Amino acid sequence: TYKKPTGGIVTVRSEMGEPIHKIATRGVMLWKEFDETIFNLPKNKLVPTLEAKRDYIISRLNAD
Repeated sequence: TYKKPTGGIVTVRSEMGEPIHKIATRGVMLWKEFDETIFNLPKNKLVPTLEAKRDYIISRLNAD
């Protein structure tokens, strides 16, 4: 559950960085995708990454 949705459940980090066991829904799968590609990034890389992705982020948030 750290790598991929195993039997319909998957691990996503909390606000604080604590692992939580959530159903691998589109919403939670978005969450896990953002943990890998956004929330891990350092604060000197975060904001220039968001503005670069702005389109893709808004389409997923609105959709999923």
